[PDB]
Amino acid sequence: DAWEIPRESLRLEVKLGQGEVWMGTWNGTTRVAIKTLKPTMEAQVMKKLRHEKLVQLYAVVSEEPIYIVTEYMSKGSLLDFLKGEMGKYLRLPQLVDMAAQIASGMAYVERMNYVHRDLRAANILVGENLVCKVADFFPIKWTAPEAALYGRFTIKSDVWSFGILLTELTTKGRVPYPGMVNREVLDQVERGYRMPCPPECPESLHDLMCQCWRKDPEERPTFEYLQAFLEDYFTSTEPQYQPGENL
Ligand SMILES: C=CC(=O)N1CC[C@H](n2nc(C#Cc3cc(OC)cc(OC)c3)c3c(N)ncnc32)C1
Repeated sequence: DAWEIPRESLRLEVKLGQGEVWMGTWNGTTRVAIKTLKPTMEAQVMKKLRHEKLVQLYAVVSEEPIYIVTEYMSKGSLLDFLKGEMGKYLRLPQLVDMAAQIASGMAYVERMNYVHRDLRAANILVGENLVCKVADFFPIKWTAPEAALYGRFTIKSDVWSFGILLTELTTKGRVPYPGMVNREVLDQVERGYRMPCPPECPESLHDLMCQCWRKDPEERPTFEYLQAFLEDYFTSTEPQYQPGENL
């Protein structure tokens, strides 16, 4: 109830998505993102979870029409950012740094004993200075098989999805498993298949993806390990990295 805000304190300026979400002004002073719920149905979670790489809730209005006020992320979704005009310029150091920020946020989710259940670039927001924050808004291609088949949604299954998100980073937003329909992916991931090394992407990084894609959930690394691994990627793992045409 301390999060409650008067309806007149919000100005909805630019519509962004559609269950809409707007760019707006709160107290005529603050740039904010406003998500609208149409008069379906909440975010007790967002009031507890506070972390540098979790996008923060600012205020709420509880009675229909409901409005969720969160901080503004100037670059939109990471999927849009990677696919858009900035993709051409991102190289591995940039992409690995974003992946470390996401792992960092997810490691906070790991410490809090929460699960995301839907980690992928579409649910990562990007801000100024390549800041990336994980955000909570049929994703078989991103879902760990034991979660997709039996509903075991662990932080372990989120790790599997981080592994897939690393593929989105290194292909600059391309859908994983190119040319495979949903049923084709389920069947082949159980037969042991996994995405190959993306072009120009070091084998050290692809190996990290494979640790994320281990069939045994308890064998995949923690987010604490992933965060640390990516934060020193270019000193401990690829000290010889030389820029390329795309990575
Ligand atoms: C479906 C819309 C969608 O995916 N996007 C991505 C960009 C845009 N969007 N969407 C934003 C959002 C949001 C959001 C709204 C929420 O209300 C529960 C909860 C939540 O968990 C983090 C995130 C957003 C933002 N905060 N700042 C800038 N742009 C934002 C619309």
